[PDB]
Amino acid sequence: RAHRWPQPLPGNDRKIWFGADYNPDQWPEDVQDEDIRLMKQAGVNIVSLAIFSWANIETSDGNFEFDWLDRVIDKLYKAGIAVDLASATASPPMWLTSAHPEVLRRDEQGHVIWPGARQHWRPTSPTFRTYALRLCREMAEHYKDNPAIVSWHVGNEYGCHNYFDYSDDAVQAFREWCRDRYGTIDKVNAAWGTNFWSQRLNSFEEILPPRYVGGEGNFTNPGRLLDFKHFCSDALKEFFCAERDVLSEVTPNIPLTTNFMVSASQNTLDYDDWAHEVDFVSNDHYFTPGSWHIDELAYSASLVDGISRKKPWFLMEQSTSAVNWREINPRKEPGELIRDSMLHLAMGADAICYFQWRQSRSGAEKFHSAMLPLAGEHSQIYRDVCALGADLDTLSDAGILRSKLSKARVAIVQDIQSEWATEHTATPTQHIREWTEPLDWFAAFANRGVTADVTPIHAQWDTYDAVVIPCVYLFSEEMAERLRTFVRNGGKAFVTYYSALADEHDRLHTEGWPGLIGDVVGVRIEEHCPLGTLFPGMLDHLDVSNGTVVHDLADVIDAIADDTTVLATFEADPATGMDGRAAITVHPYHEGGVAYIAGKLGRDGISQSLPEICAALGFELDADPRAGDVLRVVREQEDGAIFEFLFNRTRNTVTADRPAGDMLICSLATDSTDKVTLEPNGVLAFRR
Amino acid sequence: AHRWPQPLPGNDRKIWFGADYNPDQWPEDVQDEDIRLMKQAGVNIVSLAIFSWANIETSDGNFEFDWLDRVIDKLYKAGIAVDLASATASPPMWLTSAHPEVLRRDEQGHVIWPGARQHWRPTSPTFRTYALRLCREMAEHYKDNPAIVSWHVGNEYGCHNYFDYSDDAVQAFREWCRDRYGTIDKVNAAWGTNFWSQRLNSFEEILPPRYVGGEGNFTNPGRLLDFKHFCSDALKEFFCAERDVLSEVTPNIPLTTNFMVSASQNTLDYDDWAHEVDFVSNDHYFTPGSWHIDELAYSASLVDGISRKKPWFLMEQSTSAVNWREINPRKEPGELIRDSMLHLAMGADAICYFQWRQSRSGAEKFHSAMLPLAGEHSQIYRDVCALGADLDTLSDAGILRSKLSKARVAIVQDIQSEWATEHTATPTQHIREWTEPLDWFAAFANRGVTADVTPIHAQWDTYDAVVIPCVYLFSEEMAERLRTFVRNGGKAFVTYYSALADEHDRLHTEGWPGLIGDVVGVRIEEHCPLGTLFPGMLDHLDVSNGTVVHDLADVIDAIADDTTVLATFEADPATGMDGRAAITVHPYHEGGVAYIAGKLGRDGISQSLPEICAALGFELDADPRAGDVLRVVREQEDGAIFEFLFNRTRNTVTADRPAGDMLICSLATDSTDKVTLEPNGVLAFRR
Ligand SMILES: OC[C@H]1O[C@@H](O)[C@H](O)[C@@H](O)[C@H]1O
Ligand SMILES: OC[C@H]1O[C@@H](O)[C@H](O)[C@@H](O)[C@H]1O
Ligand SMILES: [Zn+2]
Repeated sequence: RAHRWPQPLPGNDRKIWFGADYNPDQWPEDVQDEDIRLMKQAGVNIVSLAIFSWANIETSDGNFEFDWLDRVIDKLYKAGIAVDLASATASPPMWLTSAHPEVLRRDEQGHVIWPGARQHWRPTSPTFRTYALRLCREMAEHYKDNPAIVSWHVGNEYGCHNYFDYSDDAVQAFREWCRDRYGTIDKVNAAWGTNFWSQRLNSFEEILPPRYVGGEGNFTNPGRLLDFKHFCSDALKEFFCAERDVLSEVTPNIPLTTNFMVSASQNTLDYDDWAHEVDFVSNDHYFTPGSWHIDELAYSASLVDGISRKKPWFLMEQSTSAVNWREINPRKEPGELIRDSMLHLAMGADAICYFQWRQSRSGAEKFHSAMLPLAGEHSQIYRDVCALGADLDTLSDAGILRSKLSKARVAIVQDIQSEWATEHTATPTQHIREWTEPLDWFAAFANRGVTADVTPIHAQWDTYDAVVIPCVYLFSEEMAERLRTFVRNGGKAFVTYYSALADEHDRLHTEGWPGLIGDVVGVRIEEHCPLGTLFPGMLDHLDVSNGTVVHDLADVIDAIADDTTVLATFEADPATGMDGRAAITVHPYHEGGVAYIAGKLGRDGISQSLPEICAALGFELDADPRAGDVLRVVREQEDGAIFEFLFNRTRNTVTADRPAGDMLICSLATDSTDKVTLEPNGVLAFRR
Repeated sequence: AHRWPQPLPGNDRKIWFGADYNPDQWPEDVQDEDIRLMKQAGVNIVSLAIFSWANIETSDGNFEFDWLDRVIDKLYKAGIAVDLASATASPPMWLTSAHPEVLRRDEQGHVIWPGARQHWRPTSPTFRTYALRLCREMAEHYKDNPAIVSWHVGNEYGCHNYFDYSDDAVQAFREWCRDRYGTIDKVNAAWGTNFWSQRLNSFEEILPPRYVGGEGNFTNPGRLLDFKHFCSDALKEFFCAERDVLSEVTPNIPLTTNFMVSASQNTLDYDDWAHEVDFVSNDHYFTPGSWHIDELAYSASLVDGISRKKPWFLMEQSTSAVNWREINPRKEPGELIRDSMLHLAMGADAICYFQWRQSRSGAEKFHSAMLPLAGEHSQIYRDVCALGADLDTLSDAGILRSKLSKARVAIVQDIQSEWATEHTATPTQHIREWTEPLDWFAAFANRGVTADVTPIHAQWDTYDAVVIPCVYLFSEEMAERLRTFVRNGGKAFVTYYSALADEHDRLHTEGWPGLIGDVVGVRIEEHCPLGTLFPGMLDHLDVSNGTVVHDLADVIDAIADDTTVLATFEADPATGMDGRAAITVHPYHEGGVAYIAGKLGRDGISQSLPEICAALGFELDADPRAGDVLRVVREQEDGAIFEFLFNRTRNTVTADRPAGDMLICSLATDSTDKVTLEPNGVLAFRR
């Protein structure tokens, strides 16, 4: 679609948007003036409202009431505050689920999903779609050409709860999805391997979604499962498009977005694909507690930018402190509030918003942090939040808008479909999923002072000096060609275990692994060597000769090309048949460029190997560990203005080479004329 | 309205001592040996027919009493009283087969089938009909039979069937809400149903909290709280109906039902049920390991608490192993007698076991009894006979109707707060209310102080000191009670996770503790949960006095000017916790408030207690030995004092001898100077 960013309200300029989900309909209206006074003081200029306000709008069937929403929207507009307005179709009222219990989702075992939480609806319910499009229309009509509304928030995190439906509506939809994608039943049969275990289909009507097949010790069809995960994503996407189609039909000036859930571990929605149906990309992200906090946020924001194809994106949600939804919910430390928002910013967001504005007293999210805590305006959270708005106006005025995150030296390929494939319960080990490997390489590259671009698989990683292929389990013929070309012409590639095992339908490649691509990699593998502690005396690690250690899984490399060089070998009990086998290799292919990594090494084993491997490939690398102490993230204007952010990645005070330019921002950090000083959780930004 | 069961025609008053008794599982030719062996053991009551429904109403509407008459006659002739059940605990196969609509449904709509017990819907009109009929039939048939000294109505209501989601549950829960709230808006307002489009147009839209999709999903916290309240109230209404039918036909016979008070029990509101029984009776089974002693003393204290210090009846406990855990350990030598003495010392006037004769078959076949499968030549039967003897001695020494003395400190227990801390969207699933009171009780025991565990509506505000441990719900009134208690000179220990929400689970605003910050002197803007969920997570916080907080800590932002800080957190500065306040004490008029800003554990509390108490002005022996023996004291109106001493340790201990006559000793040695207890020993004196 074409890129349409939300624009300012009639009269004032373009700013970094800074706001929050806002839910006045959970408080007495008399609170709305205080809300707005405190927003202004904070630097807040947009809020998103009505996201789950369905049952306070269509108060009963066919009956729409807009007064309370009309009143508060008026107060916000008069205050200079924009409205990112929802469809309010995210979750239905009790009256509707009562009259039509047929809209309720069904899990793999046919359990009914009742109301009492949210999103208890079947994505492909014809009835739910009807009520829903009606509300979308009603809303669009009523706020047509109301000028406070600068954009639409259609629904809410589609599929967060209702990805997997197994109801009769879903059965019907998965059938037709399969007909539309495969054409003939023979082709479905051939993609799924249905001659195995007498699963062969006589017709499209015989096809079932992968409902319960009896638990542990039972193994559902993997190809059918892969496709079903694909269908689920597309079913929700289709629903979204029908809703957006209705909203811009009535108010075509207003750009539409929906809020994604990009994080290192998200493993449902195919968001690179969804991104093709939004005027701008916006994301919800919540910090991962502990050591992974920083690298995993950077990773996710980088990825978002990747899906955005380096266009500006909108951080719709993140948290000021604790979430509510983990089994343990830690608070943020001093500085992390500001520093996290800065990271999202540095990775290309032109907007920064939280869930939520005012902490709820009751309901299931009552313990989720907000900008204004229950403790009230005399709280450290609110003080930090005010500081943030202030820094975001500063950045706006220095002119950062619409600058793009710069092109890294190395692309790290992330691939959701591979993630799905690696999820089957009959793989060589359940201890290996695709999602962790890209994250480790990103963390490892941060350790050596190189900030990578996380890039989805259909993006242009083949225009980078180097790419990481980390457990890209599905390799199609085309994917194989793309990598072969990238390497022929001087590309340098890092390829790992669990890469290129199967075609795109989860049919394993023959003649040895990596499949399709073995000529380029220079390595041949006849089987895996999974490792663990399931049973007493099991082989549970493999030492590597460079002083690292592999866990969970290793490849058994049988032969290498004559021009393949071994950098590292496994060191083990000879009887294991792994002693002296190749663990890390590098192999020339024309002008490039391939290192193969035959096991899971983790952030730190990757990171400790990285120097010897980069040297072998001709990738310049700082070999000093200090090099990773600060993470440097850069945005570039076409006019040549450069915004460089520095972040302490460690738990001790650090000193960095000061960039040239003007200091725009500082949190837990000290500028000097020579060198720059950051405390833990501290951030700096300069314009050059 | 306290009615204790009385002796049979002719007998004197004795500590009751018996067991569940189930002759309907054996050939009648075994009964004379049962009774014989009972007499040798000192047994003077049995409870029978508790699950004998299918052997009484053998088929629909057919009631048969001959076997029960025969055995009750042998028992009567032998001098053994009968605590007779309604036998309505669990229905026959013919009933559930004819009427499968009585069957419970779990949150996912699963039928709960027969094959175990208590598979019934609490609010099944059909089942209620059958049960109340049987109740009547029993009552009719044993009207004015002098063998029957009491009624055992049903059995452990809600042990299995607390949570029903059937249509009967759906309907009753509506009506329960209609009645508790009046108008649908008061509901909407209690539950915060404007969040996530939950707002209700009517009562007919209210549903019980059935499955909303497992992990990653979060049901309405107020609706869940109230549903837990409802589940307890539904079973209670049912019990009252059963007892009403019984006491109407035989009004002279006192009625009870058996509770399951233990540290971690978390369903029935028992303090609330205690209002519908003629005497309070409890089932308790030991917690294996270290916690064996303190967790029994705590549970028994709490039952007395619920009884408002009136005598209570230990209906069930075990001689050795239970059957129902994943590992079922046996009791060690001495624990059988010592355990019964702990319950006695905490105010019980009856001591009975599950069960009399170990079963050869059925699901409880490996559950221990008084007469083991090994037979009469067993260590368990030998100890039982000794216990029987000890209890006759104590009856003769005049212990009956003595009350447990008023301790210096009350420890507040609150089932409704436990229900609240159970919701899956709290700061951490690692914190529940129940553990904390238990830690403080154990902690005082470590310092030679025996506390009274008290439910929230009991009179803790008449003690020198009260403990408020994870009392997450504070109503306005609760807040006023505490304020008054401290103003008028009471001293209070308050912890983290206290006073977060009103009674509807709605968070207090303006900072925590809510409502009560004027009295506590501390202001908290958010929590700092700790754990190991993810690598590098903050998983503990040292405290400056040498203890350690785990699981959860409060972030104390400000303290009142007259607040004194006793200990601070010590952390990595980047955490924003280093040097923060961890234990504080604060004057409020004539009391009296110490704040403990995290989970310390038994040992952390115990190690801090001296300093806290000194600052509060509560005398405390600073020596660790002080907790080597637990002293529990019962007092007669006439001035008689019964003092029991118990070894809490695993090595021999020596204590000051009480004055008076020595009544009982197990694994212990009276001397004229000082007393000697072995591991697991108990001693008793009258003074
Ligand atoms: O952390 C909680 C938040 O998670 C967001 O992704 C969701 O869209 C918000 O409504 C809120 O639920
Ligand atoms: O410990 C085993 C016992 O548990 C009791 O609570 C129950 O009422 C008895 O019948 C038996 O099941
Ligand atoms: Zn089920």
